[PDB]
Amino acid sequence: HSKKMEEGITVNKFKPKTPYVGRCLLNTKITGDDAPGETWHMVFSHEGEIPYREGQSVGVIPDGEDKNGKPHKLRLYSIASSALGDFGDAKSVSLCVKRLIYTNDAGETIKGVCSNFLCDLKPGAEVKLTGPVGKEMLMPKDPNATIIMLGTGTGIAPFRSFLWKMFFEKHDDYKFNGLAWLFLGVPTSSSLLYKEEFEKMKEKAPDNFRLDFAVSREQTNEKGEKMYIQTRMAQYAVELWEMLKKDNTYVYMCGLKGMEKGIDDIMVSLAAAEGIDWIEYKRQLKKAEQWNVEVY
Ligand SMILES: Cc1cc2nc3c(=O)[nH]c(=O)nc-3n(C[C@H](O)[C@H](O)[C@H](O)COP(=O)(O)OP(=O)(O)OC[C@H]3O[C@@H](n4cnc5c(N)ncnc54)[C@H](O)[C@@H]3O)c2cc1C
Ligand SMILES: Nc1ncnc2c1ncn2[C@@H]1O[C@H](COP(=O)(O)O)[C@@H](O)[C@H]1OP(=O)(O)O
Repeated sequence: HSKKMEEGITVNKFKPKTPYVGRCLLNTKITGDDAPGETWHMVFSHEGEIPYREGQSVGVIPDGEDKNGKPHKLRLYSIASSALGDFGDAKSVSLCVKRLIYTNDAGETIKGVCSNFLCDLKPGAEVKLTGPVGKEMLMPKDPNATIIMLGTGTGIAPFRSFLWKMFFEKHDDYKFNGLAWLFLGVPTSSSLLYKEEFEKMKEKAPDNFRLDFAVSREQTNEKGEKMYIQTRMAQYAVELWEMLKKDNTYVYMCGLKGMEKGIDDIMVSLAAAEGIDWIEYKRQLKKAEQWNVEVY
């Protein structure tokens, strides 16, 4: 029945009342000092106890108590590593995390709880994890699919997961031969997450992988508009629209809630030109498992 790799997935092997306790192996800042905000890539040991698949998330329970002396609520993070992991042994899990800093009502600076807990982690520290969680972002079973990936910021995470599996790994029962097209919206060049990895992939499979960046604060279109992901998509409108009409095309979107509207804004217009109501067409795609969304 499913078009996605849903068979034999694990879900919530570990729960908040009984998390798995893993350890921090590495924690590196992957954005430049220039960047507006910090994003870190961190890898934890799970010794094979968390049997996740590409596209799933884990929950993290930050250490400490809430204001009622209870344990903090879990926060969800998409896994940024493939099932084998960054070390190829299936015993680690990686996260891509933005440090959340804001000012409250009184002008006071407030640090987000889990994000600052995670970005401050030192190798050797323990971390409580739950999950795995999710079925929405699982990859398509079809190894010849056209997979379009639209992410903003940390929303690159699940796509890194997919792409490692597709392009950096050898699998007995899976060999990707379709077309993968990643669009990634970030603010600055010092914020182009995992670009070096994607450039290696592109070199390996030039015919199977397309890559486009939308560097919001550095790029403008012709009208001098800010290069958001939707802005960059428009430049390929005809192409993308054609792709959307095929049954073997799967769209995945991950990142800021905001991107979702912007993209709908472009599609409404593209479709209307062909006499199609985007709202119904999108509903049909969602039902056919071709339009997959995880924004937050
Ligand atoms: C499915 C899923 C996957 C996700 N994947 C990831 C991922 O891979 N990487 C990642 O970094 N995050 C991801 N997130 C977000 C993550 O779950 C946390 O929400 C994020 O790290 C912030 O949590 P925190 O505990 O640091 O902040 P909290 O202490 O929970 O602070 C959050 C609160 O900050 C406030 N806030 C935020 N900005 C402002 C502002 N400008 N002004 C006033 N208040 C503000 C709001 O009250 C908000 O609810 C994901 C979320 C979901 C649901
Ligand atoms: N509504 C939106 N639609 C598309 N991209 C967005 C939207 N809001 C913010 N962005 C961009 O998403 C990226 C988020 O990455 P990061 O977490 O590193 O900041 C940035 O380039 C940010 O642009 P900007 O901040 O210049 O408005």
